[PDB]
Amino acid sequence: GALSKEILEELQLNTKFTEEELSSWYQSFLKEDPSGRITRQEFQTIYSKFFPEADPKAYAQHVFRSFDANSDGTLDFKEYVIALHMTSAGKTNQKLEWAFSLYDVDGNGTISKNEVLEIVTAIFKMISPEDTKHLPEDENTPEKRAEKIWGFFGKKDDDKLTEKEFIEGTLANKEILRLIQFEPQKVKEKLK
Ligand SMILES: [Ca+2]
Repeated sequence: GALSKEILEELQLNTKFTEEELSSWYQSFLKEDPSGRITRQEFQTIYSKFFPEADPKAYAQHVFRSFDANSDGTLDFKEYVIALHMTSAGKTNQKLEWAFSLYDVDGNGTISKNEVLEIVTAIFKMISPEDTKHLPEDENTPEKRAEKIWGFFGKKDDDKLTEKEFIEGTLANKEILRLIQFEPQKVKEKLK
């Protein structure tokens, strides 16, 4: 029941659901997954089903990991609902702390150049083959996009990017926001 309250607590104005609606979704969730827990592979299946034009396995794995920096174990209903909101609802700039957790692949508290490339590659694979030709030349491969992000942050190859700086840059430089953007529809849309 009151798992819905803590979901609302953590999404706040990001929510697309009332407490009653979340409880309804939860009861349906329990019919299909009675433990109230979903594994990474079950989570990946949701994205595979709903992004048929793409190759969403890596993306879904990184989103799952954003909760804990762990590929093992499960998400509960709260984390599952929050995950779907992060990928698919609301405004990117209301998600910046979560975005830091997405990009900090190993969970060590800072983002490295390789981590940016890993996440940018996973997001890139969410784009349909048809759409990637609308990409600007200097943003049309994962390497180009990740290096542009790293350059906008003023970083050398072995530098570390902190949460403070990530939040600042993603707020202030709209090119950084556009390039780190992780919601597939928003990448698609801005492209078009
Ligand atoms: Ca890291």
